[PDB]
Amino acid sequence: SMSVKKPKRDDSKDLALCSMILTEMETHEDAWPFLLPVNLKLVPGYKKVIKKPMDFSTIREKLSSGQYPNLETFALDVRLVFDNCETFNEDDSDIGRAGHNMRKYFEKKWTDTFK
Repeated sequence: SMSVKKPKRDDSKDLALCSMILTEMETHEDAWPFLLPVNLKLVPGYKKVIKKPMDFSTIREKLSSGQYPNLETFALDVRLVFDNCETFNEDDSDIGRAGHNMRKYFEKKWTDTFK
């Protein structure tokens, strides 16, 4: 509360470490469905169904331009990518499996780096 603060957690490396995680996600062999924004002109249903589209290139640009106020808003956009994938894609499809694999991959890097 006013003039009463928990000890300061060192966040000075957070930007660098989120950038490293994001590099690892970008270079994973199963990243291909997620590298660029889904083409809203060419994929029926996507625009109407997926209210907040998100992809790794968009996260990379946000990260590079100071549009993440903290590491939790970064994690929210990464999880949005996988939540959108599960919304639109069957679990037993190449894309559906890719999205589960990538979410698993991310969540391990996230825990190991920050928790």
